[PDB]
Amino acid sequence: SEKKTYLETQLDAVMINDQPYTVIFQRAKLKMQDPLELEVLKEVDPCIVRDIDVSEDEVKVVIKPPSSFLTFAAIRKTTLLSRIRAAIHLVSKVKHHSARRLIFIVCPENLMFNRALEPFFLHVGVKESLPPDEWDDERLLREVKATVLALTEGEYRFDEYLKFHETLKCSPIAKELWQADHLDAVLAVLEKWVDEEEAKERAKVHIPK
Ligand SMILES: [Cl-]
Ligand code: NA
Repeated sequence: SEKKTYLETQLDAVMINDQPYTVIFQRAKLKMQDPLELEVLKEVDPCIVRDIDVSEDEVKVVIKPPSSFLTFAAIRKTTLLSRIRAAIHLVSKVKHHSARRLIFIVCPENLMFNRALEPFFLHVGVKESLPPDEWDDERLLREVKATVLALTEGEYRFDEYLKFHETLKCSPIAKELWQADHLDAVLAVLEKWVDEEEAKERAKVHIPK
């Protein structure tokens, strides 16, 4: 019937709407003490508006990106070269922790893109308050690898790359990406890839010869 998505499962929350994005958490299940801890969510990024309602039993976040932002599946339709550049910007955005209590969960359902293929997150956690509510660099690294493979290689869904990559049809650069030790080595693998792919696209505007 209705399976919960990776986001839903990791947040233990319900996506009740996608127009506009709306996430519903049970207050009883949160580490949140003072609802004021969630005010930081008003200050994630100037493009995407987030309205927060802390009621006696639930916390509701309503997330409204600009109407001209592109979904993950829209970027998946662009050129390989373009998708790898997008993936580089993603890895560059999450490479570090926030100093302002914000914690990032990376998956295709949680991302939208601006006109310059800059990624933005929809839902963001708050340390010790709202899931994801703790750092876990390993979890973030795996999500990023799966999300980047889903965007670039794109021969499987995010969940399948995430969950199952040791059992599926691994490609050479993909293999390099899973292999990578940390986000910087993910970024190095991508950089050699975008160079390779840029040389290929350029060859298409010269006629040898
Ligand atoms: Cl050229
Ligand atoms: Na750590």
